[PDB]
Amino acid sequence: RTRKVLKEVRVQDENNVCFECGAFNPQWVSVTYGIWICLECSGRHRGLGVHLSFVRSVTMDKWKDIELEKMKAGGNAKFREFLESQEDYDPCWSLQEKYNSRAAALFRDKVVALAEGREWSLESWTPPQKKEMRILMVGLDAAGKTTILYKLKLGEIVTTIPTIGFNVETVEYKNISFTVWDVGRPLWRHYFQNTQGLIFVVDSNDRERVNEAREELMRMLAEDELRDAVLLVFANKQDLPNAMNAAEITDKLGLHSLRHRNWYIQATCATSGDGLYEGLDWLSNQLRN
Amino acid sequence: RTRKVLKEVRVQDENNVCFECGAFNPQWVSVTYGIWICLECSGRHRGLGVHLSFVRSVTMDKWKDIELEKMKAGGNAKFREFLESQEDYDPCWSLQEKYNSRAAALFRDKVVALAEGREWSLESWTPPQKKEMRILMVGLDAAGKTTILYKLKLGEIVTTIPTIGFNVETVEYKNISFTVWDVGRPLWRHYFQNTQGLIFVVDSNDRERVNEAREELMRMLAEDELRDAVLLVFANKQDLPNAMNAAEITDKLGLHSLRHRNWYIQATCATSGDGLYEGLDWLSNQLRN
Ligand SMILES: Nc1nc2c(ncn2[C@@H]2O[C@H](COP(=O)(O)OP(=O)(O)O)[C@@H](O)[C@H]2O)c(=O)[nH]1
Ligand SMILES: Nc1nc2c(ncn2[C@@H]2O[C@H](COP(=O)(O)OP(=O)(O)O)[C@@H](O)[C@H]2O)c(=O)[nH]1
Ligand SMILES: [Zn+2]
Ligand SMILES: [Zn+2]
Repeated sequence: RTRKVLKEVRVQDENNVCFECGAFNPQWVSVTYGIWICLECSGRHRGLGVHLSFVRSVTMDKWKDIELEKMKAGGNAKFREFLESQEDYDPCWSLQEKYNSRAAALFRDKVVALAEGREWSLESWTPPQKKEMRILMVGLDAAGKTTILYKLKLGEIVTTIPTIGFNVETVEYKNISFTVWDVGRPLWRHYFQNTQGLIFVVDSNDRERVNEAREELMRMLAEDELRDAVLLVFANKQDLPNAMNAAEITDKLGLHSLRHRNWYIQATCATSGDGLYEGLDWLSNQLRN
Repeated sequence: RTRKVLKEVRVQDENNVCFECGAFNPQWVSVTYGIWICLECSGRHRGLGVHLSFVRSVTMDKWKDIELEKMKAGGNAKFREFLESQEDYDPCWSLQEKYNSRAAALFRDKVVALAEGREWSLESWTPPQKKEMRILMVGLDAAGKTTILYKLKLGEIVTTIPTIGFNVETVEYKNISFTVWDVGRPLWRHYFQNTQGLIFVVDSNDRERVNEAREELMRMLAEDELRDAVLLVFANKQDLPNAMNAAEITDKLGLHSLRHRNWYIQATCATSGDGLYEGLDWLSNQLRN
């Protein structure tokens, strides 16, 4: 019964790709929403709690008829389209707050109702809660941000395209969220709301584009929602022979002209990881205040 | 305080490698035993329970002096050497039973005692509990077992060398454990104890070594601890043009001569995954009995 049913269900909606990360052919599910997730995302999902997400294996696990009925009632496109048609919806939600949301609680109930063969009413929940926060890691392309993100070893790197041209790489651990994108525009503001820290990555060896990076950092610091954000500058690629030193970059970026902002420049090499943890400890400590 | 201390501690013991999988430079720990684990293993470890394993990030997390004192008291080689000097020790333990063990409960307590600056007495625990079981996946080298193991998408593939020459690849989900090694000898018996199912993978296109595979399968079926194990034969690489059909392999292996044993031959292609789930469903259903 199970196999025939699951094989039939994955052919429907956008069930052939992971609901969270887009990874092809997910062999895991969250019965709770009838959604299909990859093995990596299934791990993140187990952490949410059995009440919030009931994770099962498509390969081998104990199945109940109600659980298969829930899979039929749910769906990847269904949950996506439902969430998108909600007041409380945030496309910048971290996994933790996406599942703590009222829009999630409603679909949980719709899935439960339709699996029981009941008619469901949208007309007939207090979400739980420093608090949920973002660490924005931006700079020009080729600065070494993906390298830094990977080196952190804090989790799975999730690529998202919320809009055309806009490529977002994101990592999550508990309430901390590291968001990465290239600079050099209105959807960015949504990410700024929770931003407590701004990491500006500069290629210390790219002498040509140093003024472009300075223009972009100033454009960022001019943002109203970023006012109280702590700034960490990673003067990266210090390993290179003709690279500018941290004292040179501090000048070329005009960091000493900044007032009413905790800032710190850190000379790093992202490929070796030298300076990455020292720069991060500073930020982590500033964020503790 | 935290950083200086952790940097100092990883230089000690075999802390530069993951305690479970051997992956280089682990950026996660289990404070509970003062052990260093990779991000993938940290996920498996979180699942064990906060009482059994308290998982923290070396990159960024909330640290207490006692937690750092626990890291000092514990260690990768310390926990390994302690476990190895115990009566209840099993090198074939699944993560779940390794941490449910009395030898684990004792080291938890030694770590707690020494971190508190107390003297510890080895002289001064009921482990919890179908039950814990193994699915043995063997065959000749190049049969396509690593391919099958990976395709299952049931978890992290963990390579272990319990003895010289003996290479073991293992995957775990809840109580089910998939153990893989090449055939073609006395440490094998330890793995047989929990074995409920035996998967014999044969390269359907290797006409030269088909009799070698038959000799090895019969050698296996002659094992006393494997008597009641259900046998699934994967006649793999059926995609190849000059491959032998399942009816040909059933004969060449002498499967119809077998009595008092549930057996099933499944024609598969591991690279595409065709037949892998159908063959597994049969086993999973037989194991339900
Ligand atoms: N020499 C050197 N190369 C680096 C460093 N960091 C990144 N790279 C290289 O810079 C390029 C851009 O890295 P990437 O992380 O993809 O930059 P991103 O576009 O900001 O994400 C890749 O070739 C990197 O390996 C570094 O610290 N030193
Ligand atoms: N054509 C084909 N090649 C396969 C199949 N399964 C495995 N292979 C290839 O067989 C070789 C051995 O695979 P591997 O899983 O490492 O075999 P193992 O030594 O039993 O672990 C690799 O080149 C595989 O990609 C299959 O079903 N069809
Ligand atoms: Zn995923
Ligand atoms: Zn590991």
